[PDB]
Amino acid sequence: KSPEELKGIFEKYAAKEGDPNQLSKEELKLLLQTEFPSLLKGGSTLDELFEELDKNGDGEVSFEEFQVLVKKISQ
Repeated sequence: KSPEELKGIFEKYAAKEGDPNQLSKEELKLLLQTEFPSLLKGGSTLDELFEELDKNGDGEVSFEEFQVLVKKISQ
């Protein structure tokens, strides 16, 4: 992965729902399962993770909010 690849996959997935800039809980779950099947679990539920990421509580994880996911997987 890399910022470019992450943005690419993010956008590619996102595009099927909400808006290319925003991964819905569903689209997020699809991405997560594809890219990070293990890490997505970690020690929390999809709901908890989703909430943690979408701090803004708009309904989707924006590319901005997704940086938290990037940070988590990096760490």
